Amino acid sequence: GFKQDIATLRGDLRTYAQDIFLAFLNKYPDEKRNFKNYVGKSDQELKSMAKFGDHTEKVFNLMMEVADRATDCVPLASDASTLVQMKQHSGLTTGNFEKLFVALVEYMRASGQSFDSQSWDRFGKNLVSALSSAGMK
Ligand code: HEM
Ligand SMILES: Oc1ccc(Br)cc1Br
Repeated sequence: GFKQDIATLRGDLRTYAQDIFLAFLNKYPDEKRNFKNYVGKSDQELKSMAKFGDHTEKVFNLMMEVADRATDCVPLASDASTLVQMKQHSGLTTGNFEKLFVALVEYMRASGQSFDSQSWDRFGKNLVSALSSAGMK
């Protein structure tokens, strides 16, 4: 289930972070315009950039922290607020986050591992609602 998934993901955090972020950019290429440092670079090029490894690790680590603090896939309002107020998130809307979770859920279903993809879908939906309540457009 959801808690075990956090353990699986945290166990190989960088690899899963890179794979999910790439699944997201592959599914939604226009989203890459938010990441100027990664434009025009192949997957192997990105995986060779310490900047890409560091960014994806730290993003995914915070996502696992938020997931771990949730109760039955309902995140803390304060975690949503952190995400809304981050300067690096200026201009984004709930749609960007919904697309991330669409790609995340799709990745999990295609992986062949036993992720609880329905719980991650619900966690994403609850997090998006929390992001809107905390003021995200
Ligand atoms: C649960 C979802 C998310 C979490 C937990 C999260 C967390 C973070 C964290 C911790 C950072 C700082 C990482 C660093 O040091 O570079 C960051 C930066 C950033 N995030 Fe998010 N993020 C999420 C979703 C998104 C989405 C959906 C987008 C846009 C599609 C986005 C766009 C960005 C950008 C543009 C930066 C700055 C990149 C940079 O400075 O190099 N994030 N995010
Ligand atoms: O910028 C990102 C890095 C890692 C992940 Br997983 C998702 C996003 Br959006």
